Amino acid sequence: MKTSDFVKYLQRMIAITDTGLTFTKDPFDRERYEDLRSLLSEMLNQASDLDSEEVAEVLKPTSAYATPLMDVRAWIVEDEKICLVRGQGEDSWALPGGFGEVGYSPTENILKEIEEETGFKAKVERLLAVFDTNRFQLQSKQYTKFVFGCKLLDGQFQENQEIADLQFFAIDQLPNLSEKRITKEQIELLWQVYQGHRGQYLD
Amino acid sequence: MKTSDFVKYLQRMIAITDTGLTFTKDPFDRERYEDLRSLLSEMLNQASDLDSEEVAEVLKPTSAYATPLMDVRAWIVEDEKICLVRGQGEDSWALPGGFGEVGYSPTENILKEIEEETGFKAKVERLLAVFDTNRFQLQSKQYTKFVFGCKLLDGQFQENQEIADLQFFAIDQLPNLSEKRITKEQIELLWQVYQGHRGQYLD
Repeated sequence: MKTSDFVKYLQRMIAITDTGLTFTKDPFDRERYEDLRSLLSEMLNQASDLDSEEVAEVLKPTSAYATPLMDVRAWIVEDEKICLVRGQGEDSWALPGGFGEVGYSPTENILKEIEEETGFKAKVERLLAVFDTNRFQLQSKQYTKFVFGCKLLDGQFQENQEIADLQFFAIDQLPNLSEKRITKEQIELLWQVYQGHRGQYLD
Repeated sequence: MKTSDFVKYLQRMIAITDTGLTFTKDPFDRERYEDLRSLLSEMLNQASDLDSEEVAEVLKPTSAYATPLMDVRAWIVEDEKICLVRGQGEDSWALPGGFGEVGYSPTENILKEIEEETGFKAKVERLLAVFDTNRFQLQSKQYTKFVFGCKLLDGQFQENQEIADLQFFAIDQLPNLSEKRITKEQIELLWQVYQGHRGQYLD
């Protein structure tokens, strides 16, 4: 593909993205258009010919099948209490995290989720568990739920469009849990792994 | 622009656009994402030598939720040699495994694939690594590649419709690898984790 054809596609996509940035009324759509606009701008700066044979060989294999969905969670313990967050408009609590996003590794995914939800930079210590939601919180979609032990670094919690509150809870004083995201049984297993009283948990 | 960066940009923009289609509640935002997906499809056609079937395979929506996909692999060592399999119609070798199927847990998935491919029942001993395919073997889809250390139990290898051959190889006498499934660098890393020279590998 020639540079001029690449520029054509990029400019057409930028037009649509800019329209989204002007007209959308939804903050989560706005975030997506901001992400797209940033990527497209970088791409335009880098516009060049592309080796279409090389592109095809990097893309292969092209066939893909549905798998369980990636979910990432952070296990953060301070003063023997666990960090839980409560979503906007929700009355239940869960470990920070959410869907794994394409374009980020497993550890980068949890760090991205921690920063966006909690307002803190963080470090990943270890993977504590890989849970199957079919075992612990059966739902219409199946997830592979990675739970990483993490430490918070610099930052500050700020209520935002995703998260209404962030608090630390003793395991014998847990609040109402969002079961589809984390259960008391999972928290108890995680505490055992965290304290080195059993090995990494795998479903 | 580098080929690898083009593929990562495309992969990411497909994921964002698909997330917009699933989550937006406004018909004009829906149309914007649809128009973006049409442009991504046109750009991919022009940027790559993929045939029409292959292009459709890349663009076929795999899921309503765009996340990295599951791939599972088995690390089986006997007499200090590593089990590799060669698929029917293929000249190269990989660790047993494949994509994670919905309806099975991560360990159940690897045990199922070990039995189907190698003819053996097995035990999962530990998780050795979770690799990001975007790092080690970039391809159209991003996978979280779980590599489980496993021990074979009862059974027998028989050539079947999926697998042409199964052999054990010394760490320093590896055959030609199916790199989109496993690389020499990954095998070397895995050997170090397996031998306890370093901890679990996580991207």
